[PDB]
Amino acid sequence: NLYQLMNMIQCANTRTWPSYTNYGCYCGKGGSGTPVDDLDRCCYTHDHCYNDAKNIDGCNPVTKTYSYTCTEPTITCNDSKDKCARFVCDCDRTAAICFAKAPYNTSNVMIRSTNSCQ
Ligand SMILES: CCCCCCC(=O)O
Ligand code: NA
Repeated sequence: NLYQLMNMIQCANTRTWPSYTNYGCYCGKGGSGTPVDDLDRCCYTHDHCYNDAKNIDGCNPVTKTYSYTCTEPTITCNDSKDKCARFVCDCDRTAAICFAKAPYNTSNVMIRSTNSCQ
C-alpha cells in the first residue's frame, strides 16, 4: 500500500516523505537512465520488486493492503497466507531499510529529465 509504504519510510529513517518523492533517476513514479547513487539504486530495485509483484494474480502493489508492524525503527511483515500481501510488504520493507542506510546527496534532488536519466 502506497500509504503504508510511507510509514515504513517514516518508521525507519530521519528523512521525511517529500525527501524521496522525486530524487535521482528512479525515486518517484517510473524510472529512466542509470541509477545515480545508492539511494537511487534503492528506488531502482523497489521498482523492479513492484513489477514482479504484479505477476501475482490480483496483485497491485500500489494499492494492496498488507499486515505489518512498526517499532521505531524495526518493521515486520506479518503476512503468511496472502502471497501478494507478503511479496509487496517485503518490497516496501526492503526499500525503507535501504533508504535509511543510504546517504542523501542534495545535488541529486531533482536531476530528473535533466539529461543524465536518458
Ligand atoms: C511517485 C510517487 C511515489 C513514491 C516513490 C517512493 C520511492 O522512491 O520508491
Ligand atoms: Na520509479
